[PDB]
Amino acid sequence: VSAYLSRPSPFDLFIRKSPTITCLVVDLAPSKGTVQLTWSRASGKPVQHSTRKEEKQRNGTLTVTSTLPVGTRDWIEGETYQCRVTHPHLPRALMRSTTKTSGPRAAPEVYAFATPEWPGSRDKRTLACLIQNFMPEDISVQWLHNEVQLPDARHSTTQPRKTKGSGFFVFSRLEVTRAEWEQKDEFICRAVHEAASPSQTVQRAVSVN
Amino acid sequence: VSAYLSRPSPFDLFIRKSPTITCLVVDLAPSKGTVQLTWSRASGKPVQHSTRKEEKQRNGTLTVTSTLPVGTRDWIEGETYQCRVTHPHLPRALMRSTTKTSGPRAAPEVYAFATPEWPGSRDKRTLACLIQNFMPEDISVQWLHNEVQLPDARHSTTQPRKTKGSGFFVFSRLEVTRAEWEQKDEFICRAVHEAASPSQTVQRAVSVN
Ligand SMILES: *[C@@H]1O[C@H](CO)[C@@H](O[C@@H]2O[C@H](CO)[C@@H](O[C@@H]3O[C@H](CO[C@H]4O[C@H](CO)[C@@H](O)[C@H](O)[C@@H]4O)[C@@H](O)[C@H](O[C@H]4O[C@H](CO)[C@@H](O)[C@H](O)[C@@H]4O)[C@@H]3O)[C@H](O)[C@H]2NC(C)=O)[C@H](O)[C@H]1NC(C)=O
Repeated sequence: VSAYLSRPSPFDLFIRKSPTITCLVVDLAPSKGTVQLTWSRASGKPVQHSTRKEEKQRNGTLTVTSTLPVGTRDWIEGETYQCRVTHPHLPRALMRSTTKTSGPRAAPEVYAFATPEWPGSRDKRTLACLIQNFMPEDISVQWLHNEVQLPDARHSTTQPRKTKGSGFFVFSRLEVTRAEWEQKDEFICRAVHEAASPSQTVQRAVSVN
Repeated sequence: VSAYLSRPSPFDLFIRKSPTITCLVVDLAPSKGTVQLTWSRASGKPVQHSTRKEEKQRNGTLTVTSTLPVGTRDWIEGETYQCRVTHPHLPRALMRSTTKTSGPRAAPEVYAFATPEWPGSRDKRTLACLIQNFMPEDISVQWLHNEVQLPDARHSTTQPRKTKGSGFFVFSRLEVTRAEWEQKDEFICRAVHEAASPSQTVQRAVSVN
């Protein structure tokens, strides 16, 4: 049995301003309807109501996820949140905690590129975005077309990796359609990161032609 | 304790024609004793001598790997190699096997890009390479300068992620210096892959300019 606790996404924390964290306990093969999941704050102040979601996955094991909304100011000023997991056949209850990452800050460089045409793909292009030299590693990426955000399912972002320096990079990939670039040939890759000043966004336009 | 058996790198398999497979055992509680990694072939034929290697990691974990050279024809013609792990305090002996993945094939698309100058730091640029729409996921990516291959640690390549199509993609980042592009302003990203005819190889250059 293993447990994971995430931090809020920069997007939710800075753009939507409704940050949440998620406690994920995995690999709970056997059943005894009572995998207790308890939230609290390191300061002792009260936590909000959380949602619960337990799903049998077809690898023989059970997954349970609980999401807790947190205060925007509370998280930025450095509160630490904690998820204690009590299982029925537990030896000891398992504790996980989360807080904003410490260390130096550094704004991401953003660069946006369009691929050329490949044989057998006249009506689509791939756009890629390189976002690099940021710290800490938490970052969201959003793509915009017609001054609106495209659904997130439409792009994929790689996991943060260390650069040869002390900063991190991710790449983001987004396939687009002729209908889109012809209607408006400008796509914006926008990084959301706390060190980006002000407004926590740095962004870059690219066009297909 | 968790064990992993990797397939040979395409580079080693198709270009150098000396493929190897690696049994990776990660032991998170280093007990006294000797972990045993023992190799065999499903056919029962002889296996070559292997290299064993151990290192206590910074976070207390023991890491044992064993690397076994394999025949090129044997691998290509679908031989199955098996790694048997024996821990001192093992309940059961762990087993892992690996074999050629034989689903559908599709060549990779390669696209190479160079960032413009970031204000201030002009003694460096970042080169990126997108390799996409390939299957299966097995791929070797390398960078070249003066028709000569640079050291692996110079680049960072992401893990095969699924495209929206059926294929996989990977990004690769290489920072270069101004000394390098002034010596010769041409860097090649080369992808080695099972399905990249005519020579298992496709590559694309890019210039800093
Ligand atoms: C039985 O089958 C189940 C699912 O059916 C498998 O469950 C998965 O198990 C893995 C590994 O335990 C889980 O992966 C973990 O995800 C964590 C974060 O969530 C991910 O997904 C959310 C999307 O909502 C993203 O926000 C986030 O970025 C992640 O993509 C990670 O934090 C964990 O990573 C940590 O440990 C890994 C090592 O595993 C490090 O490399 C990481 O850097 C980090 O330290 C981890 O990746 C996965 O979430 C589970 N799936 C689901 C659907 O919940 C069982 O593993 C499987 N059991 C067996 C034995 O095969």
